[PDB]
Amino acid sequence: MTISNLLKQRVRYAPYLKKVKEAHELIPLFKNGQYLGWSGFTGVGTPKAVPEALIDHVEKNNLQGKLRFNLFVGASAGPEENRWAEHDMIIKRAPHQVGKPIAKAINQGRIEFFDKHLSMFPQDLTYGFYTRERKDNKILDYTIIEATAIKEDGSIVPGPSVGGSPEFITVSDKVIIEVNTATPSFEGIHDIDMPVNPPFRKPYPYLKVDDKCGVDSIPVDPEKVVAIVESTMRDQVPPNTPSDDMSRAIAGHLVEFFRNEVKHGRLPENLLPLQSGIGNIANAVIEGLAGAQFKHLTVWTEVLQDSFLDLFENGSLDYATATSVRLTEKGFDRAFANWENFKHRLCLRSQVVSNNPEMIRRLGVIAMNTPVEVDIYAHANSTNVNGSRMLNGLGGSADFLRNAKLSIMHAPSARPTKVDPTGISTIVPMASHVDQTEHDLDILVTDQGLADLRGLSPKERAREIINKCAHPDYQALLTDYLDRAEHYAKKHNCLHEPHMLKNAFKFHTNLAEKGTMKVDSWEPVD
Amino acid sequence: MTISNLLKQRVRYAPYLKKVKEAHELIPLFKNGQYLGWSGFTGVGTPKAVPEALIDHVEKNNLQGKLRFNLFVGASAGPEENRWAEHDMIIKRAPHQVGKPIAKAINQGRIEFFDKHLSMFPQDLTYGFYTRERKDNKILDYTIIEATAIKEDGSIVPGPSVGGSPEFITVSDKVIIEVNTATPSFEGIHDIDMPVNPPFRKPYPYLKVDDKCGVDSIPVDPEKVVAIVESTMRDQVPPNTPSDDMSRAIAGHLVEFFRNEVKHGRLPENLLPLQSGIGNIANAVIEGLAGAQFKHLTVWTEVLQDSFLDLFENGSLDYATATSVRLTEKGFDRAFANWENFKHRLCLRSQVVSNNPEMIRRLGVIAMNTPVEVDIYAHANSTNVNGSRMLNGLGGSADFLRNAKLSIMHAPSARPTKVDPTGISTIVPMASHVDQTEHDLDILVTDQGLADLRGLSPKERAREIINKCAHPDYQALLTDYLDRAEHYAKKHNCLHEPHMLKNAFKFHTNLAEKGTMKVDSWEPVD
Repeated sequence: MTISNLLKQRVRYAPYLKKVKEAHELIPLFKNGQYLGWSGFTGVGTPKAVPEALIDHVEKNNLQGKLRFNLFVGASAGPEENRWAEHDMIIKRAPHQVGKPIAKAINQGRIEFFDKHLSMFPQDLTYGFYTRERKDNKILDYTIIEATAIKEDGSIVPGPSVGGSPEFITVSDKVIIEVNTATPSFEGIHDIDMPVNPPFRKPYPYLKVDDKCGVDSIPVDPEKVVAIVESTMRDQVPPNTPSDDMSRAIAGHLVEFFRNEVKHGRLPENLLPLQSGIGNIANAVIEGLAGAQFKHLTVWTEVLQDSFLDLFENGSLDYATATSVRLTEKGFDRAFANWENFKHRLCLRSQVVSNNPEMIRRLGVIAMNTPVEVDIYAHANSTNVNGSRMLNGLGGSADFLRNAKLSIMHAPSARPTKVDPTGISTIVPMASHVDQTEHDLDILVTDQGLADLRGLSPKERAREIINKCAHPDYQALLTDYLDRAEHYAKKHNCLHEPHMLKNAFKFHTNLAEKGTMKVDSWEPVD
Repeated sequence: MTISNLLKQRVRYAPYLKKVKEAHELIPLFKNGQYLGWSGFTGVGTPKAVPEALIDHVEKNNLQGKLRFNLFVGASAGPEENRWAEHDMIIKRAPHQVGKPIAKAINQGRIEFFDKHLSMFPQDLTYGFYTRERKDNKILDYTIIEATAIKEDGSIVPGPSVGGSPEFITVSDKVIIEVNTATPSFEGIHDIDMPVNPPFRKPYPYLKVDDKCGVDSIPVDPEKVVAIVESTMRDQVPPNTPSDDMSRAIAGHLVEFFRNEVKHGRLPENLLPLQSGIGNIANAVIEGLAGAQFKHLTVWTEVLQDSFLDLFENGSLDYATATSVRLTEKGFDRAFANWENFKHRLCLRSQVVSNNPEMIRRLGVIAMNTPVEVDIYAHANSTNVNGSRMLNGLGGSADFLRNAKLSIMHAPSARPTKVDPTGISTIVPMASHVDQTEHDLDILVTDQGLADLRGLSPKERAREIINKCAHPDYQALLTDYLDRAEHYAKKHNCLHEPHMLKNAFKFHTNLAEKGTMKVDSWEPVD
C-alpha cells in the first residue's frame, strides 16, 4: 500500500487516495445472500482483485456453499465467474454467461439462472424488479467496478467495457472501484448515458453511429465509494478461431445477398450499421465484406474483435459503436501503437444504449446472429439444447433481430454426433425452445443456401427454408413431415401453419434414443 | 351528375372537385394480382364504397377467384373484408384480421396470411420487403383511404382511425379518397408522422402522452389522387360485451397488484400510460381501476372503446393516445355533443408511432394483453390454436409486451369444451405456438390468482404459475408433469428448464382424441 506512482497518476481525485485498500481487506464487507454487481461485458473489464480475494477466503475457511451471493453482471464475466460456480458461490445469475462450469452448475440445479434482454436487464434492475423480496429499500449491496482512470471530480472512467456499469452505480448502496494500472487509460472513448426513469425520459439525440454526449465518465457519489483497490491483472481473452469453409460459404452467400440488395436500392452502396461479433461465422462474414469492395461501413454492435481492426487499417470500416471491445494482446499492441487514430474510430457505450430498440430501429441496423436451431416455420432457438440445457443465455440477439431493418441468422446446416457425421439438423419440424419468433426473422442463411423469408406465409416459409437451408440428408425427412402435416391440416381445417404435435419433437427424441435425428418413420396421425 | 353540397363543404381543395367519381366508375382501374392498401384500423375508418363496388362487379360478372388482390391493411378491416374473403378476392393478407370468413379461408388454404408486428408492417412495406417480386419499381398499385375532410392544400384528414395510412400514401402509385360525409369531421385530433427512412431518421420529440407535432393531415401529391368518391356509410361496430365474473376477478387481482406496486413506490400514485383495448377483461380492468380511486390516468394504447369515455366524463382519465377510436353510435352522440372537451383529451396517431418500441419504452407503458395459452415456463400463444389454426393475428401485443415497463397477460384459467366444462387449460406443459417468450412477460393473471414472474428462474416461474394461475382441475396434472420432468432432467443434467419432449404436447393430443386435456397418464421416459 505504498500508493504506487502509477496509481497516483491514474486517480486524479485527492480524497480517493484515502480510501485505498488491499483486496483481502474488503473481506468483512461481504456477507451471505448479498446482491452484487460487476462491471464488465463478454469477459472484458470485469473486476479481478476482489473476486480473487473472495475465492481465496472461501478456500481458506472452507465456506463452499455457505458464502453465496446473487451475482448480477451486465453480460458474461471472465474466468473469475467460473471459479465462483466451481465453489458454489452463486445463488442467482443473470442475464448471460459463457463459462462451462457455470453452465454445468446451472444445468445441475446448483445455480438459479434467468436470462433477459441485455438492453432491459439493467433498466429493469433500476426499477427494483429483481430485488422484490428485500425489505431494507436497497437494490444492490455492492457494485464492483473496474476503472482505468478517475477524473478530477471523482467520476469513474471505465476500461474496455461499459456494460451495465452506469445503472449498477446508480442503484448501488456502496461502490468498490478497481483502478487497473496494468492496462493503459481508455479515457475519451466512452459515451456514457446515465439512466433516467420515466416519466422523466428524453429522446437520445443520436442520429449517426458517431454522435456523442460529452460524458466520458460515470458520475458516482464520492461518499458511496468505500474502497479503491489497485488491480494489476490484465483481461484474459482466448485467441480467435480461424474461419472454416462452412463459414466462408455462409459469408459468400451473405455477400451475394448484400450485393443484390444494394443493386435493387433496398440498401445504400455503403450499407447500414452492422452488428457482428464473436465466432467463426462472424469473422468470415467480416472478411467477405472486406473482400467485397464495400467502403465506408459502420458498425453498431455489442462487441468488437481484432477483425474490425483490420477494417480500420485498410479503410473498409469508418466508425464502430459497441458496449465492449474484446481483443487480444497483439490487438492491444496494434491499437495502442495507433491510439490517436483508434480513439477517433471507436465509441464505447452502455449496453442499454447499444442494444436499445430505439437506436437499432432508428439507425436501420443489420442484425446477424447464430441460432442453435431454426424450425421450418422460422422460430429460432438460441439458448436451450433440446429445450432444457442452457448454453449461454439470450444476450442481445432478441433486441437486435426484432428492431433491425434486416434480421439475418446464420448457422451450419447440420452438426455431427458420435454416431452420424450429420446427426444433428439445424432445421427441425418444431424448435424445442423458441427465443426468436417468426415475426422477427427475415433472412436465414446456412452453408447450403439463403432463404428470404420477408413477406411469406408459414407454408411458403417452410418450403423456402427446406429448399434453401436444409441439409440434403434431412430435406426428404422435412418435406415428408411437411406434406403429412399439410394433409392432416387439410382434413382438420388448420392449414395456416400445419403441424403434427404427435410427431413434432421426433427428431429430438430420436436423437436422444439413437444418437441421430434421422427418423425411420413417423407415427400415424388420424 | 351533381356534386353534393356536403361534399363541397368537406373538401377545401378546388382541383379535387374535378376528380369526383362514383364508386362503380373505378372498376376498370382494378386488375388481378394488384397490391391494394386500405386505410383503417380494428374495423373503423376503412373504405366502403370502392370495396362494395368491387364486390358487386365480381357478383355480376362471376369473377369469384379470377379477380383477386394482395390486400394490405393497417389492421383488421370491417365486414367489407369478410365479403372479400367469401368471394375469394384475396391472394395474401397482412398483418391482422378479425373476421370469421377470413379465418375460415386462411385455415382452408384459400388465402395466404402472414402476421407481423403492427409497428413494423408499414415500415417494412415502405422498404419494399413485401413487394420483392415486383419488377416495375412499384410497391402499392392503389391506396384506398377514407377521409372526413380535405384541407386547403389537398391533404387528407382521416376519420376515427389512422393506421398505416401515412406509409400507404407514401408508397402508393395512385390514391383513391373516400370523403365520408355521413360522419362529422374529425379534424384537429390527429397527429400524423410522415415516415422517413434511414439513415435520415430523427428522434420523436414526444415526452408525454399529449405531446404533438402540429401536423393534423396526411400530405399527398395532388397528381397522385385519381378519384374522389363520396361515402355515406358509417362504421358498423358491434356493441360491447358486458364483463362477467371471471373478468371482474381478474380486474380485482390487477387492482390489488397495482395498489401494492404504488405502495412500494415501483409505480407513481397516478400510475403510468396504460395499454387496454377490446374484450370483456379489458372493460372489467378499466372499471376496476375506475372504482379503485385512481385519478389522473393516462392511456397510450392501440384502440379506445366507449368505456374510456366514462373515464373522461368522471375525471379518472386525463389524456388518451391511440391509433384508432372504436366506439358505438351512442358513443358518437356522447362524444360529439361535447366535441370541444373530447378533442382536447384524445390524440390519434399512426400505428407506427403508437406501437413504436421507442415511445412505449420511453413512456413506461403498462401493457395488458390476452393470450390463447401460456405454458408453465411463460411462453404465451396469441395466434394459433393447437399450433396451426389462425385466430386473429399477432397484432400489437408483441410490440407492447417486450417494451412495456410492466408486461401483464390476463386470461381465463380454463375454458369449456363440448364434453368437459373445464376441458381446455390455459396453463399447459408446453405452448404449441410461441409468440411472446419468457423474456417478455412479467405478470400472469387469471381468475385464480396473480403470478409475479419478474426475476425468476424457469423452475421458479413454473412453480409460481402452477400455484397461482393454474386451475384446480389441472394443478395436479401440471405438478406431476413438472416433477417428472425435473427428475428426468436431473438424470441427464438439463435441470435449467426441464421438459419431457415426449409428453410435452400430450394435453393437445388428448384434447384432439378425447375432447379434454385431462390426461389419464404420461408416457414413461427413460
